[PDB]
Amino acid sequence: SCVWYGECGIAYGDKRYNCEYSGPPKPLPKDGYDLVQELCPGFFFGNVSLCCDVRQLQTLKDNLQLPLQFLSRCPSCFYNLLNLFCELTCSPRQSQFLNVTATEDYVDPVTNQTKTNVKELQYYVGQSFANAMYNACRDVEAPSSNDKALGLLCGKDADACNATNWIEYMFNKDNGQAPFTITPVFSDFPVHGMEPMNNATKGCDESVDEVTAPCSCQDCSIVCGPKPQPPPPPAPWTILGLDAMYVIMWITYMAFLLVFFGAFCLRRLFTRWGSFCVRNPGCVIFFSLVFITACSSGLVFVRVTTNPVDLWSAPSSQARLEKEYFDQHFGPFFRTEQLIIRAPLTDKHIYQPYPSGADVPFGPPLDIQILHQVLDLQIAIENITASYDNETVTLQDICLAPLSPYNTNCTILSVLNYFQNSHSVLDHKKGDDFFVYADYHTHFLYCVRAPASLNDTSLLHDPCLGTFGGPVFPWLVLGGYDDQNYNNATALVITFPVNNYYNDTEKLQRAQAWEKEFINFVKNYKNPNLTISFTAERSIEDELNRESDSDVFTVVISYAIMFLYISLALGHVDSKVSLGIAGILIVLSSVACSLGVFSYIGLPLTLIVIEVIPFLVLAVGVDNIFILVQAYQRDERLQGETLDQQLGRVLGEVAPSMFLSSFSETVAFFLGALSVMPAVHTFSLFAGLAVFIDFLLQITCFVSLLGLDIKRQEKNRLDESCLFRFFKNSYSPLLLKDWMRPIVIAIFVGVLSFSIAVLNKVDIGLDQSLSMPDDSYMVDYFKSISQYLHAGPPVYFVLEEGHDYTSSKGQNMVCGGMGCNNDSLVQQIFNAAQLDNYTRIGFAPSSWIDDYFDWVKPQSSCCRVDNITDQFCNASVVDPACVRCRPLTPEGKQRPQGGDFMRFLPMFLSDNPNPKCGKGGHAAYSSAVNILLGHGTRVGATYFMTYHTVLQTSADFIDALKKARLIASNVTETMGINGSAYRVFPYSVFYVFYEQYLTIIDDTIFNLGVSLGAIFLVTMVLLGCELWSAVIMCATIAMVLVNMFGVMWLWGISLNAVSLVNLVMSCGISVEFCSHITRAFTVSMKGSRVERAEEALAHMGSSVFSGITLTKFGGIVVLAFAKSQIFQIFYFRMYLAMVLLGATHGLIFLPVLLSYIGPSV
Ligand SMILES: CC[C@H](C)n1ncn(-c2ccc(N3CCN(c4ccc(OC[C@H]5CO[C@](Cn6cncn6)(c6ccc(Cl)cc6Cl)O5)cc4)CC3)c(Br)c2)c1=O
Ligand SMILES: *[C@@H]1O[C@H](CO)[C@@H](O[C@@H]2O[C@H](CO)[C@@H](O)[C@H](O[C@H]3O[C@H](CO)[C@@H](O)[C@H](O)[C@@H]3O)[C@H]2NC(C)=O)[C@H](O)[C@H]1NC(C)=O
Ligand SMILES: *[C@@H]1O[C@H](CO)[C@@H](O[C@@H]2O[C@H](CO)[C@@H](O)[C@H](O)[C@H]2NC(C)=O)[C@H](O)[C@H]1NC(C)=O
Ligand SMILES: *[C@@H]1O[C@H](CO)[C@@H](O)[C@H](O)[C@H]1NC(C)=O
Ligand SMILES: *[C@@H]1O[C@H](CO)[C@@H](O)[C@H](O)[C@H]1NC(C)=O
Ligand SMILES: *[C@@H]1O[C@H](CO)[C@@H](O)[C@H](O)[C@H]1NC(C)=O
Ligand SMILES: *[C@@H]1O[C@H](CO)[C@@H](O)[C@H](O)[C@H]1NC(C)=O
Ligand SMILES: *[C@@H]1O[C@H](CO)[C@@H](O)[C@H](O)[C@H]1NC(C)=O
Ligand SMILES: *[C@@H]1O[C@H](CO)[C@@H](O)[C@H](O)[C@H]1NC(C)=O
Ligand SMILES: *[C@@H]1O[C@H](CO)[C@@H](O)[C@H](O)[C@H]1NC(C)=O
Ligand SMILES: *[C@@H]1O[C@H](CO)[C@@H](O)[C@H](O)[C@H]1NC(C)=O
Repeated sequence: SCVWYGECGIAYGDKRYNCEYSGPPKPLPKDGYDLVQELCPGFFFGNVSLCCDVRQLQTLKDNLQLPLQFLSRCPSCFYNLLNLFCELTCSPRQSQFLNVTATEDYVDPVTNQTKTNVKELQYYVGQSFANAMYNACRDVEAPSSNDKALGLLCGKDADACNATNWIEYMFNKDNGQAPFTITPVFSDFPVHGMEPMNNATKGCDESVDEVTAPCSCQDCSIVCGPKPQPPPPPAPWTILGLDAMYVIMWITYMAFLLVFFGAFCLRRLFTRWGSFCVRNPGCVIFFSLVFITACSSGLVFVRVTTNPVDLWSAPSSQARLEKEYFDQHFGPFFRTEQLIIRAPLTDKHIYQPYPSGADVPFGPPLDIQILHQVLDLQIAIENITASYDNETVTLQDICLAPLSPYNTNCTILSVLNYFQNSHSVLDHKKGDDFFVYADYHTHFLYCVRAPASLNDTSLLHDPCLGTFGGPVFPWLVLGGYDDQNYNNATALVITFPVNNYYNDTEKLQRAQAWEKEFINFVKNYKNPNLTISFTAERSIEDELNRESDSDVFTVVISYAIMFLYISLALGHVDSKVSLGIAGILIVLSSVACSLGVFSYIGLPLTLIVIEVIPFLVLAVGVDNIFILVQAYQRDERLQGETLDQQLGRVLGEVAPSMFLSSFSETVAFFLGALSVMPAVHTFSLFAGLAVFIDFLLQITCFVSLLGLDIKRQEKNRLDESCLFRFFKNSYSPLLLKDWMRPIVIAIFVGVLSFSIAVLNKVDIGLDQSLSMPDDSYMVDYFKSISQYLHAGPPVYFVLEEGHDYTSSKGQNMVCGGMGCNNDSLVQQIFNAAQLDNYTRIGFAPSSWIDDYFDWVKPQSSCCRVDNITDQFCNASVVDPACVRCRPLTPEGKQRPQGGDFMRFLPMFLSDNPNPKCGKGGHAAYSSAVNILLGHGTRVGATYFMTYHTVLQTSADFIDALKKARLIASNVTETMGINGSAYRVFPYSVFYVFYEQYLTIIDDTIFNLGVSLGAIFLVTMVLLGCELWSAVIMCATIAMVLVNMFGVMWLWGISLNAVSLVNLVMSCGISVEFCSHITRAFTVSMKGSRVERAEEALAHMGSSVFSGITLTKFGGIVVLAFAKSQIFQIFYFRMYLAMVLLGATHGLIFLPVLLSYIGPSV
């Protein structure tokens, strides 16, 4: 039996009384079921006769509105007090825990029948129920603050208000919700024929249903595990120099015993060529120019060069295989247009809130006297137009709108997009001139805790959601905050996203035409308030083509010195001048011809090779000239033979040595063109063919016109073993004495023992910020970005077509929370989020599959399907005769299983954010999931957008890649797929530019090793016999490039593809200093090997040393007027540490080994 019923007259305003009626319960109306099912679901079962009507519940839901405004966070905490009020409104047990003390009469103006108001009663309640409620609801965090939600509802300090006094305060009429006081009796036992309410409860740790998730420990920190820390650092410093400083000690012992050991076919085939070349040098010169000019006229047909940024991965590589999934499926990745704002002039600020005292410091840049000027600049940038094809272009035609056909507010991720980018909304001062209750400070403080919630709970009714319909995040907007709270902000971030659409080409430069005006405006700007830095994602590329056009003058003068040196260095007033200039025209045309061939073939000429190859072909091609003509000058003419037979003899002498040096490295490059890195793949083709066609040109063109020079010097008019043989005959023998031969082997094995030591500390990855001019705005940006932001580039985890999404497991593989499996996708993203320094992934996954379930949840009151045609009624329409989507049934409260799931899905995808509902799907998930029509319906690819931490250096990017791929493959195998039909590969903007660095250490051990293996093989073909003649070459070519790895560390040079092409250069140029001494050693008619080497030194070695000084003096001219930094950091020190380290181990070290293990016939 119940105590009262109905609604008696007014106490004051809207607050009414109840009417006394101590009889049987009343069968509820049919239309009242929709309220009682939502409010008191623990009563609607079996018989429906309770002691309430619809009007009590109608006013009662209005009475407890503010508890729903505060206690919407944890549903279980609200559920406990909801159980209390249900029992107070219409329990059938009201005769058991209620005793009415005061009763008043009442007169009705309408019906005139004398009724009875309910004045005052006693509520017998369980004490343990209050304790359970308090223990479950003590730690509920209030919105826009770090205090308790009870504090606003206790009417006092939150820490001192107990369960008991708070329930008294809730029952009190002073607060302004309850009509009159309800006197409680806090007991746990039957006292004098009463049965107090001890109805069952559930604490905030425990859920009431499956769909109701356990209240996450931001508001109930009773039972959640601590922030875990499984970074185990592995152990370095094991093999430092234990096998370096104690391996050379055996060298200083084996080489020390020698200190104590004292105690006792082709000439016939080149002479015959050289004969014909000298007999008729009229036609053979004509057959050179025609063949060149024919093969060097195809360049003008193509001459194409590739300068996008993505030229650093092969189009069949895995990176671009992943990237080219985004042309058909869900479009491109959007560019950014970042613009960082900060103010050093403005000082700190302190805010003091009104009702409670919890002062909060605001940083410099977010004060109103700055924010007006920030908004001025903000609105000024959207008033920027450019011209394409002589038509105007504005921002709205290029920037994306996440929901486009409804409205076309362009997207801006400014902080002022919390304030909807307006002036009048800023200064909503609520209150009198004396004090202010609510301002932009508290609104800003509320709008950072929940960026999706439209209607703010403050005095204001300002939407927090962005102007473009999408939630502006606190991640992408603020900078230099102390990692949790955003009130200490010191840098504003402005972002203008814009489309790409790769399959189109006519509307990309359309956008770049705007972006140049964007830069042109932001550069030409003056402001004493604040300092700015900016970045367009075209401007990462523009600075390369700006900076690269600043070292044309430095280097043409570098080649001029090499052009002048060839004149001076031939002879001993009748020196060889003209043929030096002719010899330049050979190599300068040879390299042009080699580019002209492959131009017609169709391979694009990169910016790497264009300056690297004219060093190579010159530095190799001229060393043919310096050896040949000096070998001619060191020969004397015989008694009975003319110049023809002389040149044939000396050609047959020298040329078979030279043929090896040409044909070895040439073939070494074309058998080192099998790597797939497209900077080194495109180099070796040119590097091989240029020197190939060069060597085929000196044998044709150069030697034929030497006779003309001898004819010219026979006439003794213009257009003797004296120069170095005096020097080398004095310099040579002191090396090969017993006095110095242990020293120069001990030092130059010591440097190998030094170079083998620090190979562990070989530096990997190019630094991004060491490729810019120092005076640029970009270097200022790369200083800023590493200093302020906490959320770098986004990453997408794309799951391909093939997965179910209908059956339970279909959900459970991608499911997240609400009583679900702990090995799912978004769960594993969420587990890796806290371990940001371990695995470089910043923050929450923010998926659609969980939000969709909240949208299709029966208590949403969001979606309404039409009664007759199944058309989607809008959430903000009057709703006259269209019905709920999911029938409000306990079996129906679960997530959908059949095709109704995918039947309801497109209506979610076509929903704008309405105030009565949540955000919907079409705001931020319109491009998220692909729909496919056929076999009913089907769903395509899904991606879960999350953000990486701030990344600054080369180590960070590759560290992010490895662990992103680890996470993907970890969940792939755990997900339990049949075959390799679909993966969960990650994607970002930069996973093409840093895939090659993942496998740089593998392919170089292939590439240089195979090139080195080519030097082993072809010399066996060229030298015929003598294995030990080729092994000693292979050893010295190995030992020079390990010292090249040594000098990488010694200066601090990275191991990028830009350095790898100039590293494989060493394999091609070091053989030049090795063959011309080895052939000279293997054929020499002396018995004893000691004096045999001096022949090889004095006859060939001097002319080799004469051919290093041009590149030696071509080095000094680079640094003497060095302008750029990228050219100075790789392409200076590599050449210097290649010439001065190759020539050292070539013509000083090697003869000493030839005096030790010198073979003979
Ligand atoms: C976040 C990732 C981000 C996207 N990212 N990461 C790495 N990179 C990147 C991309 C490309 C590059 N490159 C690599 C090669 N760079 C380079 C550096 C020096 C370098 O020598 C300077 C050369 C040359 O020609 C000239 C001038 N010229 C004249 N006509 C055409 N050009 C030149 C000079 C002498 C002679 Cl005889 C002939 C020439 Cl053609 O000056 C030539 C090229 C040029 C720049 C770099 Br470094 C980094 C990025 O963009
Ligand atoms: C970063 O933001 C936090 C937000 O809490 C700042 O902490 C607050 O610092 C200011 C200055 O002290 C105050 O608002 C407040 O400190 C006050 O707390 C005591 C409590 O009894 C009070 O008596 C004093 O008036 C004192 O000023 C801090 N707030 C809290 C909740 O602790 C923090 O200082 C900011 N960081 C920096 C570097 O400024
Ligand atoms: C985004 O679009 C909404 C409308 O869908 C804009 O709201 C109104 O815009 C008009 C100007 O078109 C202005 O009077 C106000 O800004 C809004 N009206 C009212 C009554 O307040 C909104 O301005 C758009 N956002 C931006 C940044 O332009
Ligand atoms: C900026 O807006 C003002 C007012 O609408 C207008 O006079 C001016 O022409 C605009 N600027 C440009 C570059 O179009
Ligand atoms: C360019 O556009 C302007 C105005 O839109 C017009 O007057 C002019 O004739 C155009 N010029 C050309 C070459 O199309
Ligand atoms: C926000 O909620 C309050 C609660 O009373 C209401 O007055 C106001 O109209 C709501 N705002 C909007 C924009 O509907
Ligand atoms: C910012 O500069 C403007 C220039 O008109 C000036 O009016 C304003 O006082 C400056 N701000 C501050 C905080 O001094
Ligand atoms: C997931 O939960 C089950 C049941 O509690 C447990 O056996 C399993 O170890 C959990 N998974 C992981 C990865 O710990
Ligand atoms: C992890 O990195 C963050 C940078 O966002 C830093 O604040 C924090 O100190 C790091 N964690 C540890 C344990 O050092
Ligand atoms: C809601 O639906 C009605 C149906 O006529 C439509 O007029 C209105 O534009 C819709 N609102 C939104 C925000 O899509
Ligand atoms: C919905 O349709 C059914 C049958 O088509 C009908 O009985 C019912 O009255 C309709 N509901 C409304 C609100 O018109």
